[PDB]
Amino acid sequence: MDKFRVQGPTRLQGEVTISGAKNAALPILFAALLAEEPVEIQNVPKLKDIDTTMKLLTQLGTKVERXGSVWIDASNVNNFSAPYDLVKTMKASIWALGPLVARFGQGQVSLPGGCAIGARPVDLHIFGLEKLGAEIKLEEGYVKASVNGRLKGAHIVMDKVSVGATVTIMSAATLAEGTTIIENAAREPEIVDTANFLVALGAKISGQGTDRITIEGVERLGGGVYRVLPDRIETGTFLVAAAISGGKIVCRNAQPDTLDAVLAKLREAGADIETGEDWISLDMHGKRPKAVTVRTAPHPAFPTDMQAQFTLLNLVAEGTGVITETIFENRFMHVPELIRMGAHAEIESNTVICHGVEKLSGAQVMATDLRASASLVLAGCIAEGTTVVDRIYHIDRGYERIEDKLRALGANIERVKGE
Repeated sequence: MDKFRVQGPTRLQGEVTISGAKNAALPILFAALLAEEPVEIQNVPKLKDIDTTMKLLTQLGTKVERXGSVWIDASNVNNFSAPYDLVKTMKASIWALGPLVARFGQGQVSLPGGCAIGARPVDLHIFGLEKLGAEIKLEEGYVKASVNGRLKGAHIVMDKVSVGATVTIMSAATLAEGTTIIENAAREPEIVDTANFLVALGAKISGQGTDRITIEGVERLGGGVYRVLPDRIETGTFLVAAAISGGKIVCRNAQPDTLDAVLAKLREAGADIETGEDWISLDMHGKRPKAVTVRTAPHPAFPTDMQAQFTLLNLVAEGTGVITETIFENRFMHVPELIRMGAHAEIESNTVICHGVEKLSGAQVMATDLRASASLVLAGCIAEGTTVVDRIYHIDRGYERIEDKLRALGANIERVKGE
């Protein structure tokens, strides 16, 4: 089982090129199921999920290939079924649903173990599709979707903000007859990205980024070239990497505007931040971060995906800072790990009271959450001694060559195979 053996402390500084957001690449990849013409999705990170999606797309009759881009030709999609073996490791698979039913009047996606599709009293995906006119069936380990003719625009009010379902409904509504208005729409930069992708295909979408998305269905989507937006969480991870190490870092291929809350938080922590059109610079001026108050909340508020990183920040910051989760109330597995590294924290309800210490200590740590895991690698970078982060395949899944990235930042990191 791969592990990251990090030797600290090392100042993390220099430059990093931010990869495209898997979180945007994914829905865009599925959205490409709508395209009748070739589509080139640029800036797609090389991550397992992308491969799994490619494999899934191909299974559907999609002609797929990749490098920095993923080339998609969904012109001939003929199979409307995402099979078990193809979706088993990837929840994102539900994304094949809306496009399939929207474009082909039918679609189905396997529901492997752990798959909570349809488990909610109101499954947003199902709900939105249903609102669009699709008949949703939960049968034979499958979520099945069918619509006689085309989907119909609908005024859809999402009972909860759902990135996943927002993508599904927005995507599907692009081919629906009429106007679809999604209320309480997820505001994630990834939603905006997917919508913009769609628009590039000829879809009519407005409001992306706001709580209200309005899609004017079109008969067909063509193709085009679309560049996946920068990974805001990777960016944030890198910014934090410098913030917690007295470093100066320039994030290339970044999109500052997806990170308002995070950058503001960083300034609070004492970071000297500058931003350009495609870059973010973070300079600690060799300074230890100042403890900050963090409260995760739906985008554009502080992202829970940055939560562990900021916990780490607080953990080596000056002063006591509180990390509060309003999204994943128990998303604190990194804490006991960090405590083994000398961090001082109390997990109280949905919060972590962080007592910043000057220096962490290497330890053998493991967090299954990718952010927590990356946070641990970061901690190892700044910790005294050797830190072994176990199960880093988690990181591998959500970060494109974080090892290479960190190394280029000055980290003493080594991928250790097995033991």
